[PDB]
Amino acid sequence: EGREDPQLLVRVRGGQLRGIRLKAPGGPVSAFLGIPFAEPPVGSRRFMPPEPKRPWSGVLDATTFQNVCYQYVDTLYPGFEGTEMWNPNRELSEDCLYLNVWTPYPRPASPTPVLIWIYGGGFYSGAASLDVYDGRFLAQVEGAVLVSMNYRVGTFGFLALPGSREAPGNVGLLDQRLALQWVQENIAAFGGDPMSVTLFGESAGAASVGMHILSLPSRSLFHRAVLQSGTPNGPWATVSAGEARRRATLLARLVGCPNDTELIACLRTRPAQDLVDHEWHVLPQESIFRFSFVPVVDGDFLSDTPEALINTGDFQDLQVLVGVVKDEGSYFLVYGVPGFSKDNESLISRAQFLAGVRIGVPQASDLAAEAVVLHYTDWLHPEDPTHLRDAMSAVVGDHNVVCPVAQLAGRLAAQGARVYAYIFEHRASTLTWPLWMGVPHGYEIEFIFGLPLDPSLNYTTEERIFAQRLMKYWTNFARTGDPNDPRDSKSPQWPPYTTAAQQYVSLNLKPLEVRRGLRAQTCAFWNRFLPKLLSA
Amino acid sequence: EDPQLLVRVRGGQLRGIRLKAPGGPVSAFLGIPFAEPPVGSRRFMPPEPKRPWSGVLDATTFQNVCYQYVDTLYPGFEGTEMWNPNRELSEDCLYLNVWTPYPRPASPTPVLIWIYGGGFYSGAASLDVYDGRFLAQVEGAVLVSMNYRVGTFGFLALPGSREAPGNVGLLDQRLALQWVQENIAAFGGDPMSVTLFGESAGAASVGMHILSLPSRSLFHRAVLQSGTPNGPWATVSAGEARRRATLLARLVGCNDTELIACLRTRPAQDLVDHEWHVLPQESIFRFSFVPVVDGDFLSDTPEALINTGDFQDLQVLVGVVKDEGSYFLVYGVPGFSKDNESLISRAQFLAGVRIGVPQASDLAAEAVVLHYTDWLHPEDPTHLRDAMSAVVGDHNVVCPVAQLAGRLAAQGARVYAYIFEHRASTLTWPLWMGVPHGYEIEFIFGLPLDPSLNYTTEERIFAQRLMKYWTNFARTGDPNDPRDSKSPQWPPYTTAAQQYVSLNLKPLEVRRGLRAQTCAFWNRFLPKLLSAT
Ligand SMILES: *[C@@H]1O[C@H](CO)[C@@H](O)[C@H](O)[C@H]1NC(C)=O
Ligand SMILES: *[C@@H]1O[C@H](CO)[C@@H](O)[C@H](O)[C@H]1NC(C)=O
Repeated sequence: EGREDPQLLVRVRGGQLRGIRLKAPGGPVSAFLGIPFAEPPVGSRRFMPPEPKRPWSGVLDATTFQNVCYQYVDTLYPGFEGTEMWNPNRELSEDCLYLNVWTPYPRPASPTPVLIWIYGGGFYSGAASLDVYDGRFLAQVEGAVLVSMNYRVGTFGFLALPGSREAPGNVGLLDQRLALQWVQENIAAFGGDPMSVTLFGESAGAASVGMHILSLPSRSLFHRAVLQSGTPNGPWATVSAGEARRRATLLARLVGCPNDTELIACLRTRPAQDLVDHEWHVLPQESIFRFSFVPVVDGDFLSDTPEALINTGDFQDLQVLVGVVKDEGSYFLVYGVPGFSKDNESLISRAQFLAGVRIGVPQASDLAAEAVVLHYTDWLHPEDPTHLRDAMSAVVGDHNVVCPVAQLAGRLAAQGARVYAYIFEHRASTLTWPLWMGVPHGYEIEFIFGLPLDPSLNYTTEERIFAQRLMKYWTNFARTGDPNDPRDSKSPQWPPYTTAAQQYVSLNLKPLEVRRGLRAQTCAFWNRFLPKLLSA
Repeated sequence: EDPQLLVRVRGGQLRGIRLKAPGGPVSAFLGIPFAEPPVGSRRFMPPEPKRPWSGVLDATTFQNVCYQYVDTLYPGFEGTEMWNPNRELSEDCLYLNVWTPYPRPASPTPVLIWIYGGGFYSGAASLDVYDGRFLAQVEGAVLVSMNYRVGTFGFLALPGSREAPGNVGLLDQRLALQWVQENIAAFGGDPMSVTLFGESAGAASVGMHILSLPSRSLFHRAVLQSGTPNGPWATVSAGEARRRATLLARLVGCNDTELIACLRTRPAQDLVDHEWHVLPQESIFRFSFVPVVDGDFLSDTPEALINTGDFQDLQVLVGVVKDEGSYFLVYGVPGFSKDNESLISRAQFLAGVRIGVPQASDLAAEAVVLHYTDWLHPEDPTHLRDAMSAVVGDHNVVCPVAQLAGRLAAQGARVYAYIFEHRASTLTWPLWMGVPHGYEIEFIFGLPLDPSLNYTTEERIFAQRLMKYWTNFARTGDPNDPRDSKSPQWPPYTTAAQQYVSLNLKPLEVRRGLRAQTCAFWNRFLPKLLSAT
């Protein structure tokens, strides 16, 4: 060293780092990108729990995003911004366990609350390096220290032969936990406060955050949690040991690998792409919003089902922010339900609605399905194509996200957690998905990370103010366990969600509005009746 | 003597009586026999036509009420007593009543025929709320009402037997309708324009006549107030009728011929003493002896008949009151009383549902509770009380009515539908009951026009409007006035638009969908559920 920027040089447990000075609209920030936090999970380590990164020598360059974890790449709409913004933006590799850090420039004087982002992508995809996850705005405007980590996805992350030593399951979550430990040990070197760590994540990332809440070894590695449109409970976030063993065994067959040791050994000789090419082929039914390789109820990371754990856990010491977007279901319809397309209005028939329900509620017997159809039919207009379209969207959204969220918020509150709840209702003026899809899941993220503050992205002035509000809510919550601004009582307040009053707020361009009951009547159907109905 | 009061019918001559109506006199012919007394060995048997009589038969007075259970829950309370027999009880009760304007109509006048309710176990055509003088004087209508056998005397059935074939109470009704065809012209009535209207069990009877071919040549239009032939209480199967009858016989000390012989030796009150004891479950809004699917009067179940019937050239007026269910809760459901607010616990709500839906499995009862619970206020006493009322009224009346309305409309009938929402200022039931079942009748019969009954001026005006709808419907099959050119019009109920109107003090308001989401639950989902169990 000698001529370099002295303010970009930092040591962590494994060695010296060189970061980069990024420009944000309001000033510079410090970024440390591609920090390895584990031994590369390759070769004989595929499917294995991660091991801490062995110290390196010299100054590791941390100025560029590293490899993204090997994964399926979406090709439904080739060249379309709405899909490609989620696609991997670095080389695919099994050597992918790296994390990223953004901090104020210069680094903060006093220790600073830390935000840790966990991406979604259905546990089969995702990357911490995507543009929508750019931590530079939160770091500059709110002074936050922001960490995001890559974690293994798909088979590499979640293929399990439960009980085995060579593929114990949930290693993708163990990747996440290793990164949380990394933060505890090392974040102070960046000016971050290890005694104030908030997890936040969207979709499968949100479910992941929920896993960490429910798994005892993770509990001492964070203090607060934000869950955006996802939950550890619900029909897609976990599988039984039995089902995971079935899926892993089937996948092995599909790639030529017919004792768990011998089988896993043969899978470890397969090229990564061969696994990805067959991953989607092991699902039990024709479905949407179901993923082949996800966290497994192993009796270890997860001592029991998330449902049982949220129903009996003690959460007196927890502060949780949760919420949903207005149209959780619309996105998935074009990926599997006949009649739906992003290029037309997707007006479907009654027949297509019934068929859609069987695909969107794949575990339902004929009776349960009919119950769903009867509940969601508008009997004043049972054949109106526009209603059926919107009803299909509501079915998929309610079943997979809104009602699992409503359940989680309710159980957490009842058991001593401080819960704050929202529904996000603003549609980005820059959205490229059609208008009928409303506010699809994933499209609040860019507002929470403050992308509209970047002039070049052509958001509205109103959207830039809105984005600032949201960043202020999230970082206030990070700091205090309370999204409300202390030095501001004039603005309307965000009350805690309680079982008695079930209050939550609308997040849009208009000031905070307090509402009661998260789809209360409908979620009673999904969360109380349907389980009893499927028991017959 | 007054020649306006002297009439010759096929059986001989009658003397009626001139009655005072607020706006003028009417001719009343009360207590006209239309059958041989169904006594002794005629008990449980089909009625026979009345034999000719000599001289002038005095028809200036109401005849006896059919032998029936008499309610004693609230002794001396108007809200219950107003439904109790106001004449002596007798198995000798097959008489009918006729009101005409005074003088007798110059031209043949549409006839309205009232069939009372009473759960098929009670009722009488002589009740003050069924007084026909108002419709006769004001709308110039000819009004007929008959007594028909109720309880065991009218509906005890051993299916396939000669001496208790079932449904004889409905045959009583049919004989009266036949009598009207043969005789009503002598009163200035038009036999080619006969409208049946009835309430609750009466409405369900009207419905039966719609579904029974021999009845169809005896009327042209129908009004069904808060009752239907379909639904869970109006009919029993042949197997269940047989069961209840043999249980009753065992309870009073008795092959079919001998069984029914011994029953016929039993004093009337002995049968009534036990009739409420043959029900298969602890229930409310369920009745021991009701019409039976005999494969004769009813060739098949009402549902099967409404599903396949052809109903063109039929016009129907159907409706419900705002709170069909509130009445019955005080008769069975714990926690409910007319003497307090009846604010129930959640546990009491679950208990009430098993009573109010006695046929429901555990799963089905759970579905009902989950559907009617207000999950924003799941434990609020006021909500649970009002939900209990709703469960009972929806299950037994509102959703059966919606099903009938939809089936008739789909299969060619002209249907008009209403909900009645005005609560009488004179009502003596507590406020929480709202507008209970039965309390639209006084308005339709035009009782508020009687100054001494202390109704309000607005209620008088209202009564007049209802009398117009009903008689316009009798005249034409369409409740709308052909002369009035002022909106809003009462549109026909259809399966597509599902339009109905609200009957209250405000002008007609058109609404779409009769509790359509909730009735889909009852009419479409539950039967798949109780089936799979
Ligand atoms: C929309 O387009 C898709 C394929 O392009 C098609 O399957 C679907 O039927 C269309 N829907 C409508 C309402 O046109
Ligand atoms: C923003 O709008 C300008 C209009 O001149 C256009 O040139 C630019 O490409 C747009 N950028 C984005 C990211 O949409």
